[PDB]
Amino acid sequence: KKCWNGGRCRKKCKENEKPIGYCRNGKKCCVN
Repeated sequence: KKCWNGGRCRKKCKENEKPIGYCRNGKKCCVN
């Protein structure tokens, strides 16, 4: 369930990161 374009998984999107994909307990893949 790894993210894309080097993004990460969080209920929020890292500094200036766009919400994408899906992840556990609500957390999604925010692709930077």
